[PDB]
Amino acid sequence: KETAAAKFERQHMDSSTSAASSSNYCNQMMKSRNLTKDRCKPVNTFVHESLADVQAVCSQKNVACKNGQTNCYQSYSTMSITDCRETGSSKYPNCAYKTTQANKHIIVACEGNPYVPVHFDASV
Repeated sequence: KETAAAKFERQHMDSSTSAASSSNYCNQMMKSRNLTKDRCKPVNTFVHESLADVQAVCSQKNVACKNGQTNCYQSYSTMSITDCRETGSSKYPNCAYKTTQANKHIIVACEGNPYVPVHFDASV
């Protein structure tokens, strides 16, 4: 089955662009990454950084996750991200999203050996 680490890459990483380039970014990416196959995922964030820089967050500032777990880490630097949020016209299978650009610190949960991101917790 797909590993948690691979699922994080598929759901959250987009090293191929520096920022969202149009209002359609989320619509296209949510579909292409298979995030709308079974239902419209309501929210998602994409990170426009190298994979190595995001993996490195697991060695940065340890913080509590939103749900209280203690395997979360906050990046020391801000990163280029895109927030995708379902719009009012979204209706499966025609899932529709608003694209918002941001530059924020990321918080991820890490697991494993090698110890890598498996969950995107928040941006701050």
